Formats: sequence, structure tokens, C-alpha cells
Amino acid sequence: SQAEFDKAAEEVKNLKTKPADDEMLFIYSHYKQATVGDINTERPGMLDFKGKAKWDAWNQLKGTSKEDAMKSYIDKVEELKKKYGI
Repeated sequence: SQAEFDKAAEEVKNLKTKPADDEMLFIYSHYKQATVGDINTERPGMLDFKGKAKWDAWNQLKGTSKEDAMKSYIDKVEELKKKYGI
């Protein structure tokens, strides 16, 4: 499924329009989970809410498998492929 992932990623890059927050967060969230693994970084600070946003979201995926990670990832990508167009 790796390649399909490598494709969904590459694919996503062409989402014709800026998506909804939750959407972005999720893409990021699962990606990080699909390639890095369970979070292993210190939470942002100051007024870096965009960061903190993304951080928590990945945080919200502890335990998940790279398999699930990637899977869900690509599915969603597909979901957006329809939703915005390439």
C-alpha cells in the first residue's frame, strides 16, 4: 500500500483548492502517523496555535498503525479528490 500512499501524497499536492481546517489537520495527522509513527516531539509553545493545532491532531492518533494510518490517509485523499478536483 506504500506506493498508493506515495501516490496519495503526491496526488494530494494538486488539490485545486484550500480545504477545511479539520481536513488539513487530518491529512497531516495521519501522514505523520503513516510515516513517522506515534508522535515523538515536544508540543509547540507561545502563540504557535497552528503548530499546536497540528501537534494535538497527530497526538490524537497515538497507537494507530502505519497500515491504518496510510490506509485512512489515502481514502481521505480520495475523498478530497472528488470534493475539490485535480
